[PDB]
Amino acid sequence: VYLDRKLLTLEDKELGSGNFGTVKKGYYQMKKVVKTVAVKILKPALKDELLAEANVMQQLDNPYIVRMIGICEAESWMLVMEMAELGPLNKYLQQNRHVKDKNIIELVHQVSMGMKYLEESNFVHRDLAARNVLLVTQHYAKISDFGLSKALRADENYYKAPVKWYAPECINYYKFSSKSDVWSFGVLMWEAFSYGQKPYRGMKGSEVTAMLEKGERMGCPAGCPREMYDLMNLCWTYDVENRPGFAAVELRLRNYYYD
Ligand SMILES: Cc1nn(-c2ccnc(Nc3ccc4c(c3)c(Cl)c(C)n4C)n2)cc1CN1CC(O)C1
Repeated sequence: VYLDRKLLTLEDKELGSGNFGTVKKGYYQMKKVVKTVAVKILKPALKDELLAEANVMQQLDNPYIVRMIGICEAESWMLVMEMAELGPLNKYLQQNRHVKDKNIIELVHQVSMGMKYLEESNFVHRDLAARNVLLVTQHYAKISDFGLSKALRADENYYKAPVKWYAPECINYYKFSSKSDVWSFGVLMWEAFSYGQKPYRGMKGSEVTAMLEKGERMGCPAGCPREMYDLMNLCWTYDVENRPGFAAVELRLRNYYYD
């Protein structure tokens, strides 16, 4: 959990940047072989979110969730994770048109299995999007970025407190469930089959909220398998209670994939 800083080496250069700061390729020395890692460096509000983020990742063990090596307190605080070489799913699918829909069907199904696991563990992601999926190989996808994630209380199915990936009940009533993540996964799927395209192009959050309360949804992407588009619309059920959970979505994706 707490790593030695002399057994970790970084690059000078980063991979990307947000508000938290930089993400960097690095090399952690293990019992005897080195392992290639992605390290989230921090440029005490922000410090506390990181230790929370690592806390979520600590309790999660699934092949489709990014794996955490540990935390390193040195210089700046550092979250050290298993490296997923190909990186984000959107910038990739942007830069790789040739990727056949069967590949994308496989890739988003791995996510749904990942999210199914998360639902069963009663954790809410609250940030599920193409950008926050990473690729180990072209046929191995993992869910990343648990910075906004929450462990649900044993006695409730929602946390009470990015608008384009958010379920309507998240906007109006501030409630975040696995069902609201199912909505996000809907948008994630749209992005995937649109090859990394931004959802609701050139619309402000309130225009998106307007459209949805009219019972309108995003149009089917160019060349998207038809059954997969029906799934996006079911994922985007306005009513929380008739919207499917992740087991239900994972089932369809599996069934249609071997078809
Ligand atoms: C919390 C976190 N973990 N993590 C990460 C973990 C394991 N491997 C990798 N490998 C990896 C590999 C390549 C990457 C990137 C990341 C990024 Cl970021 C970019 C822009 N490229 C090109 N990255 C990346 C993040 C932050 N980003 C929010 C999403 O856009 C990803």
